[PDB]
Amino acid sequence: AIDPALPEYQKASGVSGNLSSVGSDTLANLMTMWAEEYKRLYPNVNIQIQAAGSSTAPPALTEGTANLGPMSRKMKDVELQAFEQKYGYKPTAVPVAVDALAIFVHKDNPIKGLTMQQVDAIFSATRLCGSKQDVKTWGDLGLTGDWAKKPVQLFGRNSVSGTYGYFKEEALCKGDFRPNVNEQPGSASVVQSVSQSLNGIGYSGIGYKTASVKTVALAKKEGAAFVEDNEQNALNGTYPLSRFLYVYVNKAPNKPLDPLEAQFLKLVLSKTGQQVVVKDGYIPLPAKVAEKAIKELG
Ligand SMILES: [Pt+2]
Repeated sequence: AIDPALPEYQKASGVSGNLSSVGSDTLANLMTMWAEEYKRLYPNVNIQIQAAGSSTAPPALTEGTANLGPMSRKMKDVELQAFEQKYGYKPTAVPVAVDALAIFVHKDNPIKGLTMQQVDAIFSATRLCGSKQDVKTWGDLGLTGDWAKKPVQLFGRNSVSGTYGYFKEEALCKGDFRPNVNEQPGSASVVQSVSQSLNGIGYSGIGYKTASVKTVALAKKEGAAFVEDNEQNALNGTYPLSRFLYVYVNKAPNKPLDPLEAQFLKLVLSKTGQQVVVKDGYIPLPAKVAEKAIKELG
C-alpha cells in the first residue's frame, strides 16, 4: 500500500509543548489523525487544529500563532514575501501527501468523462480554457433522455480554500467561477451536497470520496484519453489535477527545527504517517519525496 523504502518512525527525546496548526480543510482529517498518533507517542504534547482553508495558514505562520501551516497549494509569491519580510527567509513547504483533486458527480450520473474545456465551461463564467459553450444542462455535456434538460447544479469551496485557488488556476485557466456555484464551508459538505443531488457536480480532494459519489475521468482535450484519478496517474502527473499537499513550517536557514515540530514532521514522513494518508483515501508519498523533505529539514 505504501512504499516499502519509507522510514519507520522512532521516538525521540525532548518533545513537549503545544503544537498549533492553521490551514487546509483538505488536510483536516490527516492533521487530526497524525496529531492523535503524535499525542499518543508524546503525551506531553497538546495539539490544536484549525482547518478553515489554506489561505489562513500564511498569516498564522507569519504572525507566529501557528507552528504548522497545512496547505493544499503552494504559497503564492505574495504570501512567501510577507513571511520573508518579517523573518528574512522563506517558509519551508514540506510535502506530506498527494491528491488527485476530484470532480465528483452523483453515483447514478451516467457521465463517464469530461474534457478540461468542459470542466471550465461547467464551473466558470469566463471560459478562458476555450469552450464556446455556456454549459447549463447535462444535455450540454452530451447526456440524453431525461438527463438532457436537467440543470447542472454546482458545488464548490469558498475564497480561502486552496482547492478553490488551485482549481481556479488549473481548471479555469485563471478565470472566475460562475456566481451560481453553491459554496460550501469545507470538502465534506461539497461531497455531501453532490451525494444528495442526482444532477450535482463538485470538486474536492479525493480523500473525501464516499460511496454516494463517483469521480469523473478527465481528458486534456477532445480526442485525448480520459485519465482516471489513481495513484499511478497522480504520481506521474498525467491526471490533470494532481497536486501535492503540504505543511509549511518556519525553518531558519542554518538552524534546526524545535523537536516539537521536527518530530511531528518526521512522523508524517514515515510509514506510520503515510499509512494514515492511505486510510484517509489520499495517495502516499514515494520514499524519495519523503527523503528529500527530511534532508531539507535537517
Ligand atoms: Pt480517521
